[PDB]
Amino acid sequence: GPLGSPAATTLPDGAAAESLVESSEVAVIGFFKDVESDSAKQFLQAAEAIDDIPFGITSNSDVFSKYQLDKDGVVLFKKFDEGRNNFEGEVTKENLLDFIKHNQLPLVIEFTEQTAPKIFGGEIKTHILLFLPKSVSDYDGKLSNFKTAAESFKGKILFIFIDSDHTDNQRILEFFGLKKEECPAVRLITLEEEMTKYKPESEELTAERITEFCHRFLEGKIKPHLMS
Repeated sequence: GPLGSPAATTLPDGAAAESLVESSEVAVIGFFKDVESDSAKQFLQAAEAIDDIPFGITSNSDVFSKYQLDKDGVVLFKKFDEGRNNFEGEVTKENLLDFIKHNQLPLVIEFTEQTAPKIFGGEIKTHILLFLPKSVSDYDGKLSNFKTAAESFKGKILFIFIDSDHTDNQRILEFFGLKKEECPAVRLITLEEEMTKYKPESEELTAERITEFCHRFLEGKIKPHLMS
């Protein structure tokens, strides 16, 4: 019965490393000298618990040199964005699963049929939504600005963008109770103790608008919900 293989892929060389990657858009590798330690085992049980993103491991000296390292440590590989995210230090199955799932996705994500489910999850997090009309033409510019702002608040909030989709996004508009007056705007969403949405108001500048919203929130401001 040709079937059944470890969720974690260990490559004693770079060549084997790239192989596992090509077999998966995004993958995370961990450097462990003595996998015999209870830590290493915990990391394994975790990688298996979640098959969302394949995990790999390495302990060869040749590998560390390639990445300019001389000590253990795990790092996540991604197509875009950072590409590599070295874990702080604490090796935990639960804490690792979160970092992986939270790092498995880009700093920003466009609203789409696939994004709908990807959002429902996250597990209590703060993310802002930006409504963009066409999006085309300003992709490079907007992206460059988004990344900058995202990196500044990386690990605290994720900036998402929504495509006007005046056609397929019809249902979405209904939920927000918006019609004809369906013009560009910025909306922020929070997650922790409840599911509350934030609607825009004043008109400033692209980044200044989004960055201004976050600041207000972290400034210990009041809850949005509606207008008083």
